[PDB]
Amino acid sequence: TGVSAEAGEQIFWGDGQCSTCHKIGSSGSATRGPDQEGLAERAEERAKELGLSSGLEYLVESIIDPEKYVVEGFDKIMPRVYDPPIMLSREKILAVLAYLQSLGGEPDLDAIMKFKDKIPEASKTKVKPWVPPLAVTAEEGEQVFFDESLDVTCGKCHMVNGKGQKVGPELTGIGAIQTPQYFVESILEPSAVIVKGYETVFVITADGIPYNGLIKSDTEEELTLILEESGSVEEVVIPKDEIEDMKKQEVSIMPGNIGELLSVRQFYAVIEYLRSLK
Ligand code: HEC
Ligand code: HEC
Ligand SMILES: [Ca+2]
Ligand SMILES: [Ca+2]
Ligand SMILES: [Ca+2]
Ligand SMILES: [Ca+2]
Ligand SMILES: [Ca+2]
Repeated sequence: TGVSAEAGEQIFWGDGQCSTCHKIGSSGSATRGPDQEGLAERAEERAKELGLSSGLEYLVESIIDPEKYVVEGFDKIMPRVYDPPIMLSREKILAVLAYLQSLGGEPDLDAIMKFKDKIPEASKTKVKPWVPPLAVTAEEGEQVFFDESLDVTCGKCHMVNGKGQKVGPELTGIGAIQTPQYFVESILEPSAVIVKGYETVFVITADGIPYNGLIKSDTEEELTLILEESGSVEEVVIPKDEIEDMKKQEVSIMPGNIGELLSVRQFYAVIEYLRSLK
């Protein structure tokens, strides 16, 4: 579809998967990444701060090297879309760049095209295929995921296609977005990345009772937290009137000992399951 901003808009809201994480003002509802309304103008500001040549160069860097600069308030969750699974072609990334420049600015197609030699070609990805050291299947991993008899049951906290229970984020479709490496890190190092909105907060009530957990809901009169302990979850409803302090923290309520609770086989099975959630 070429390299125009109109083509980039279809890709951003389509095969580029950008809108599964990024909203744009009132269009879309995703929150894993920042709202991209006015991105073009704050790209100029980032480029100034980071000593880059132009806002566009910052936009390029944000795609080709998402880890190189991490927007305040977010963790290293953005994938390299020219790598699997997304495997976004080079012409499509050039189009997306044109769309990003349109978010509060004007696309500059000549200037975008000079960056073509910096955009990796998806077909030429260097990522090695994922081959687990054991034969496992996604179906086997689905069984593990929802197995209430185990010492950890992903389904107690995650929903997939209407099955499971909501504590952490819904995992439907994450296999089309994320890498096996991200699944490994998510399972064995759960606080390395905290999905936006699923932070733990420390609450102290006026009476001096502590509650530490994630926010399920937040009304004018009630704060409902989900607490975790030894793989179990429980809700507490805290009157807003009685809250003395509330501080966000960097621990995830996802258990930190899953490497002790899953076998090697179960672990690689679950990963095959996540990869399959397209
Ligand atoms: C969820 C897994 C995401 C995907 C899919 C996309 N993005 Fe993303 N992006 C995400 C986060 C959490 C952040 C902030 C952390 C960081 O890496 O800086 C970003 C950031 C950007 C930016 C910079 C925004 C800024 O305010 O400076 C850009 C320009 C950007 N992302 C572009 C972008 C594109 C074009 C995507 C589809 C090809 C895309 N992102 C997907 C999370 C996620
Ligand atoms: C409740 C006590 C949980 C259990 C049991 C499991 N997970 Fe979890 N997970 C939970 C939360 C609150 C979050 C968000 C905060 C964070 O740690 O990032 C997550 C996150 C994930 C992710 C990242 C999702 C994303 O959108 O990027 C993954 C891939 C994930 N969790 C996988 C996973 C697996 C495979 C589990 C069973 C072995 C599992 N989780 C259990 C809370 C809880
Ligand atoms: Ca970045
Ligand atoms: Ca995590
Ligand atoms: Ca009140
Ligand atoms: Ca706890
Ligand atoms: Ca209790």
